[PDB]
Amino acid sequence: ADKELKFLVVDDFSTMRRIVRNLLKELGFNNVEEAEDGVDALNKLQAGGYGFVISDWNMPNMDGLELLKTIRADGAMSALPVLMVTAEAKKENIIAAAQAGASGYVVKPFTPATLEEKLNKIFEKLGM
Ligand SMILES: [Mg+2]
Repeated sequence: ADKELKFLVVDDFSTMRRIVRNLLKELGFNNVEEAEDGVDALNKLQAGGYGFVISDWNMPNMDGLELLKTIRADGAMSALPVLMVTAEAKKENIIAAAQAGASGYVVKPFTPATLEEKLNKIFEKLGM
């Protein structure tokens, strides 16, 4: 994928945002911004230019599933890739995420190799 691809990393835990941003740096993606919940995320996305979202599942104000649904219903962002991150895999959340249009779902903490693999599989099915 274009290494200038602009990511938005969404998590209420500033520490995890830092970690994910650094994992992306380790993969050659330097163009990354952060958001602290689903509402903040939408405010940042409105500026345009974003090509990928990585979002935590449980957040106050607007959670990850609601963010995903809002993204998917939007004209401009309808096809914006969204990778959902969760502290623990729950079969019901996986289904809900998939049927709501999630591009993928990963359990944290994850290694750089795992993130790379998730992103690459998403890039490959979307032709990025
Ligand atoms: Mg959280």
